[PDB]
Amino acid sequence: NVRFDLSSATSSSYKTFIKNLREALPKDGKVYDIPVLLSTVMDSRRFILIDLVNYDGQSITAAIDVLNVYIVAYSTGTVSYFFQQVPAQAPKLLFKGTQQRTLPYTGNYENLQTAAKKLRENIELGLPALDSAITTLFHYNAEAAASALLVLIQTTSEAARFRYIELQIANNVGTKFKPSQTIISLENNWSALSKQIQIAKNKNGQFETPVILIDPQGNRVQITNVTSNVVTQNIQLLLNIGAT
Ligand SMILES: *[C@@H]1O[C@H](CO)[C@@H](O[C@@H]2O[C@H](CO)[C@@H](O[C@@H]3O[C@H](CO[C@H]4O[C@H](CO)[C@@H](O)[C@H](O)[C@@H]4O)[C@@H](O)[C@H](O[C@H]4O[C@H](CO)[C@@H](O)[C@H](O)[C@@H]4O)[C@@H]3O[C@@H]3OC[C@@H](O)[C@H](O)[C@H]3O)[C@H](O)[C@H]2NC(C)=O)[C@H](O)[C@H]1NC(C)=O
Repeated sequence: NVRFDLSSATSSSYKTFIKNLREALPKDGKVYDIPVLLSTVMDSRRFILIDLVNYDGQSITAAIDVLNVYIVAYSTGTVSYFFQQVPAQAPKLLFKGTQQRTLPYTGNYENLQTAAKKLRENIELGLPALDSAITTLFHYNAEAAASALLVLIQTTSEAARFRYIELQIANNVGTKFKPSQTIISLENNWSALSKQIQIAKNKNGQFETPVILIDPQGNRVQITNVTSNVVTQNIQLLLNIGAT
């Protein structure tokens, strides 16, 4: 499995991990030089596994749906935990031999924030936060897990989707930070950006519908075509148009 360990964590090793995560996903080609995910795939190739290891050498394995980069489940090696409403074939295909449990929420941000009783902007990221999240999930506690899963998802799925997010985390190897509204805006608009970039291919680079983001200085900005920085040097994976 593609693996990230905290014992050797550096900015460079984290970037290498995210590159390897991206590379492990099958692609349906590129649009404006950005890889597009598959629309559908056979069950035997539907999931990839990633290992995350804390400072104390304790590992969890997260299962990711290759069609959308969603984490669907994780395992401690002996017990596994599945989100509500994951693809129906996931339990049969993943972590066979473990004791399989269901988490009391779906993996969407609305439901995770409700379960955590706090917002993404209230929850620290950075590699020390990843260490704590791994520990919380390895020693599963129902009250603490949603916040830990929010850390895990943003540090894997969202970093894979956006270079900007990857770099913010890579810049916090020994420190912690709470994500800005710039980060939150990218996460919220991944599907919308994916849709518009694929539409734009048949419209001379023009979006059908604008996407509103927050720039690093906190300004509202309107994205209307593929010449914008978010398209040319940020987004790294597109959700297939079939799923938008
Ligand atoms: C495809 O899309 C691009 C858009 O990415 C099309 O071009 C770009 O359009 C944007 C939006 O209109 C434009 O940005 C704005 O520029 C205004 C002018 O800025 C110049 O002049 C002022 C003085 O008048 C100077 O202060 C500047 O330094 C600069 O020389 C600017 O006033 C706008 O800012 C206002 O809004 C922001 C909030 O978003 C506030 O913060 C400001 O106080 C103002 O109220 C705006 O500037 C952008 O602001 C957000 C920042 O994140 C950006 O970095 C900053 O640019 C771009 O100038 C324009 N880009 C180019 C290269 O032309 C493009 O035509 C289209 N391409 C196609 C169709 O092929």
